[PDB]
Amino acid sequence: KIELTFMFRGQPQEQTAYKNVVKKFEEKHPNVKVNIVVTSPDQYATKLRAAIAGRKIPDVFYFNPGELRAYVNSNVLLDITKYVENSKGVNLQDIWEKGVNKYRFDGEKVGQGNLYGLPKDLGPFALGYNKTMFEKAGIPLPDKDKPYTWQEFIDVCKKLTKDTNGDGKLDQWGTGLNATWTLQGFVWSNGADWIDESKTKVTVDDPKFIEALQFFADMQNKYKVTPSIAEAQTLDTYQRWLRGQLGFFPVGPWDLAAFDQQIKFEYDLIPWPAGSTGKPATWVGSLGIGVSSMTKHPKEAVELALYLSADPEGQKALVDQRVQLPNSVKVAEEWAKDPSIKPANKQEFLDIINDYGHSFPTEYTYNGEWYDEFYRNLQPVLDGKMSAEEYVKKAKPKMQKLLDQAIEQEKQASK
Ligand SMILES: OC[C@@H]1O[C@@H](OC[C@@H]2O[C@@H](OC[C@@H]3O[C@@H](OC[C@@H]4O[C@@H](O)[C@H](O)[C@H]4O)[C@H](O)[C@H]3O)[C@H](O)[C@H]2O)[C@H](O)[C@H]1O
Ligand SMILES: [Ca+2]
Repeated sequence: KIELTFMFRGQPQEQTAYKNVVKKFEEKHPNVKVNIVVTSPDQYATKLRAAIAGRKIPDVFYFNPGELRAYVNSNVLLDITKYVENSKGVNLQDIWEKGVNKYRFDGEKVGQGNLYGLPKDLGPFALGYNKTMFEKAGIPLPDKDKPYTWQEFIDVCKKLTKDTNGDGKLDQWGTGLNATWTLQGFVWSNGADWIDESKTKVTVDDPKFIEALQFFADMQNKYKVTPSIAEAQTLDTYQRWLRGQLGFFPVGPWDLAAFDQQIKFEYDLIPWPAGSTGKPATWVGSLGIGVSSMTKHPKEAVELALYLSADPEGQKALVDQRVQLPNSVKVAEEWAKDPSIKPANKQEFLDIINDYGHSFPTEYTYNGEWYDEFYRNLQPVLDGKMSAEEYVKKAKPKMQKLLDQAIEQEKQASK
């Protein structure tokens, strides 16, 4: 009798997993029908923005924690606090506190007060290595606790870069990192950030930031421990990792199902190499599951959001289908200890959540345009056509203008 629209995003294996779990929800609530709108991750923001602009908002949807305040200000997200309190069987205190608090807002600050969404997951972005390749090369395995230095990391990456079939041409590389998702840990571990502590000033022109960015670009262009520009164009580094051509590549929990299907070599997780702080760093991701402020069926919509985020049966299905780690802290701790489930050091995911994972800088700002500007024109640096020092000096005032505007627009939208 009652229809809900659920909008979300995912890689192919995520789409399959959530479609399955939505069917499980529909089996449990035979009166509720769920209509699915799903996109690829890169197409999502545009589609959701269009839907909000038209005020034709899906009943339940994924959203970016960095938009929480903006969404509250424009009355996009329903206050779901009472629906959550009033539903027996769920105790949000069993869920990662860092996850739940990203979607609390008390009228002035994020992290406390009323619930405007539920955490899809936490998404620690670990470093993986190809154990098969190491062992075939006779290189000592990485330590599971002690981070490589940047020099040590390049040194092993060079040893792994070789012509393995003796035809004259390199066919195996140390790594092939995507700056969009892996530059953060190098910047952070080098004691830098995109913005200052107050989150109001752009700081990409910090010598430590420049050093990190230049080191990143140098992996491809100077140290030559990656496929060439043209080789990455031919087949991207994610695909080359799947095919066993790369010694190191990141791993998120959402990758696990895809890796189960496609990766034939043995791989495991380690800390990221550490810069000047000697402490590894990476990001912990998250998406919120929100309910439309204008939903005609708030009780059921929240029941869907709860089934995906906190319900032990919905959660067990998602974890079983290998697209995320348990939202329940206890289930997660037990999961990590089970040696029948690989990677062997999946504990690293929890260490990231608990110890050395950070949030994306845009989670602290009212919108992310200032940060999108940094990446928009980054490619000449990565391709060795422009120095990191020259780019950040050019980008900084453009980023700063956009960040100032976000700060002002917050002031005007919250009145
Ligand atoms: O190209 C290969 C692909 O890229 C790498 O993954 C990067 C992206 O992760 C996938 O999405 C996973 C979701 O994102 C996580 O949150 C990250 C950010 O944190 C918040 O600030 C933002 O809202 C959110 O964007 C979340 O925990 C997780 O569900 C996406 O498909 C990839 O583009 C990997 O190397 C490989 O999968
Ligand atoms: Ca060869």
